[PDB]
Amino acid sequence: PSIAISLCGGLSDHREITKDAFLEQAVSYQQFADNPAIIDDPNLVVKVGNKYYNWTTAAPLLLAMQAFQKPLPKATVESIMRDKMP
Amino acid sequence: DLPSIAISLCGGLSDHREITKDAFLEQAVSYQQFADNPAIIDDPNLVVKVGNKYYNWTTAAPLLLAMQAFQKPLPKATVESIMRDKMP
Ligand SMILES: [Cl-]
Ligand SMILES: [Cl-]
Ligand SMILES: [Cl-]
Ligand SMILES: [Cl-]
Ligand SMILES: [Cl-]
Ligand SMILES: [Cl-]
Ligand SMILES: [Cl-]
Ligand SMILES: [Cl-]
Ligand SMILES: [Cl-]
Ligand SMILES: [Cl-]
Ligand SMILES: [Cl-]
Ligand SMILES: [Zn+2]
Ligand SMILES: [Zn+2]
Ligand SMILES: [Zn+2]
Ligand SMILES: [Zn+2]
Ligand SMILES: [Zn+2]
Ligand SMILES: [Zn+2]
Ligand SMILES: [Zn+2]
Ligand SMILES: [Zn+2]
Repeated sequence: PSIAISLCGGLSDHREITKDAFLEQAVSYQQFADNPAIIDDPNLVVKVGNKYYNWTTAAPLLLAMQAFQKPLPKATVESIMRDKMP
Repeated sequence: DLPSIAISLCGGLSDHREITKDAFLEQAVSYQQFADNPAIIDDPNLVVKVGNKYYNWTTAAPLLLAMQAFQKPLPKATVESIMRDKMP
């Protein structure tokens, strides 16, 4: 899946993330390299495919894809979102 | 192109013990183990191997995000600074 990060926010207010708002505050590589603490920003949104996650939800999804070269099961993702999404 | 990642619950980084190949692999986390317990990511004993080096989760997290989101690892000088801030 395509993956990107942005500081648009809106997840904790359960706001729908629009492509336009996401892109207006997308984080570039150099920007993240200059300030890696961005990973802890409350407004950080992670785009994974068509969905938008907070970092706490995206982290296991992402860790699994790189460590095992395949996504987690569908039932696992549902459980992570249930546990971790705002 | 991206470096390989493995995870283990061998621990030892925060006591500054040397991470041995045997200790890492004997307690390596498998796909089904992580799929059954994704909270392992918060386990205090989690060690993340990135290429040749061993990190705790707090250090590995930005490395992992940069690789996935930008499809390239962070610069080496950046990783060194993350280590100073986040390694135990
Ligand atoms: Cl912000
Ligand atoms: Cl379903
Ligand atoms: Cl279902
Ligand atoms: Cl979870
Ligand atoms: Cl949980
Ligand atoms: Cl240990
Ligand atoms: Cl534990
Ligand atoms: Cl445990
Ligand atoms: Cl443990
Ligand atoms: Cl120390
Ligand atoms: Cl210490
Ligand atoms: Zn902020
Ligand atoms: Zn389902
Ligand atoms: Zn959980
Ligand atoms: Zn100890
Ligand atoms: Zn444990
Ligand atoms: Zn250096
Ligand atoms: Zn820092
Ligand atoms: Zn220490």
